[PDB]
Amino acid sequence: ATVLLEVPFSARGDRIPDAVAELRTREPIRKVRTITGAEAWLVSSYALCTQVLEDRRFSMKETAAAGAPRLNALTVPPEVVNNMGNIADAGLRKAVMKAITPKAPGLEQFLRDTANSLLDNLITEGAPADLRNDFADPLATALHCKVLGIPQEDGPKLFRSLSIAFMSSADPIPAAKINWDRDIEYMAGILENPNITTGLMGELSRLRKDPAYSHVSDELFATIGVTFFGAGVISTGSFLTTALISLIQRPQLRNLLHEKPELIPAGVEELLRINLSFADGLPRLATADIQVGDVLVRKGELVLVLLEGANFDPEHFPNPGSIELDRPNPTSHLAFGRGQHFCPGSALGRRHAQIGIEALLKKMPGVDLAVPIDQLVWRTRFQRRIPERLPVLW
Ligand code: HEM
Ligand SMILES: Nc1n[nH]c(-c2ccc(O)cc2O)c1-c1ccc(O)cc1
Ligand SMILES: Nc1n[nH]c(-c2ccc(O)cc2O)c1-c1ccc(O)cc1
Repeated sequence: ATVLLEVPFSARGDRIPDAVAELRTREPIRKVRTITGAEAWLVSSYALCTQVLEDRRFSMKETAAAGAPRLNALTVPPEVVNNMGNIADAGLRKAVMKAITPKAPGLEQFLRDTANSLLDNLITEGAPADLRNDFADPLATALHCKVLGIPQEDGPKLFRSLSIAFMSSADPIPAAKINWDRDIEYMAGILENPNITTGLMGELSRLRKDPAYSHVSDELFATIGVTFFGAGVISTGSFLTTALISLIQRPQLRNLLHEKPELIPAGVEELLRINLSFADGLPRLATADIQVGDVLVRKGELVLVLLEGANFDPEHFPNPGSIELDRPNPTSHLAFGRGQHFCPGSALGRRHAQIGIEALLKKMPGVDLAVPIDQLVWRTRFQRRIPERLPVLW
């Protein structure tokens, strides 16, 4: 005898476990146990994944209900699991979206300049360099301080909350509350700071004083700042880092994108498709009894949407493990989710990767890992898959 299959299978972000393809072929929805001891339904085919994500009766918000089967412990207040809902209800969705587009004036040039500066600093210091801690993460942090309108010097201290805030823990985390409360107090100060007049925080600070938003809570405005900084920085930093590993281990691609950088957007889209950055399925709570494949999911049950299950499905993406720049369905992957909760930062995330990769390939065309790949240390019990260091030479 053995215990029910447990998730996640592996914290390694450089290879997909063979088990995923066996699950998808034999039982594309099947029961698993999460780190809390709860049972869940693990969905691993493209067809089923999309079904769940496009059916709002599979609820994000209700994942936070008391007594529900849980993937992990909350690290935020329960109302924040409905953060986009709350933003929408307060009439802030359009404003938020306008603030976090990469099309803002000078923002792409800021990204380019910062990428180049970080890489020049590595080149000056000499190999080996750490491309996570000294490239991808500072580039993500700088980008988000600019997007928010907050001082660049405040980036590092906000960033130091993230190794805890994005944990995927069986139990509540005392440090996550200490850092949340501190970060909310910082964003509440920024809304009262007259020097802050640009970016998402400058726009929220104006809307706060506009009569049409007078009944929006000060808690919501501060929470938008904290959440969009942390979600953006973790997601862009982790995605770039793991895409950089995928590129380093494909020199033929690395060399084609060096030689024809116009193919960088198509390459980033494929890097998005194969990316293993999300460590867990996306959770949803069934709010009705709903047939999914061969399983009738019951009201109150937890469903986990495995992005890599969808994104490696050979029925949808033939030769799924290959990076193919000419696919007919290139953006139809689920790297940014699907449906009501589709990533609001998708365009920003794509541009951060594109510019980071362009900059790196121009400055370090001979980039390679400086350790054998098996020596990378994968962060455990986290909402992302990430190596703790990414040592490279060039
Ligand atoms: C490559 C970069 C990124 C990836 C791969 C990514 C991926 C995702 C995915 C998969 C979801 C859907 C979660 C779900 O349905 O349960 C999502 C949601 C979210 N993303 Fe991103 N994201 C990235 C960048 C960003 C950026 C740059 C921001 C903000 C500056 C951001 C903010 C958020 C927020 C706030 C949500 C929650 C939306 C909701 O609840 O409706 N993301 N992201
Ligand atoms: N899923 C999450 N885990 N941790 C967070 C989070 C974000 C910022 C932060 O400072 C603390 C966090 O716990 C989130 C979060 C939750 C909702 C949201 O719209 C964006 C991010
Ligand atoms: N308001 C709630 N408090 N706790 C729950 C809950 C959720 C899932 C479960 O399996 C058991 C519960 O009591 C709910 C809830 C919320 C929505 C729903 O469709 C079913 C139950």
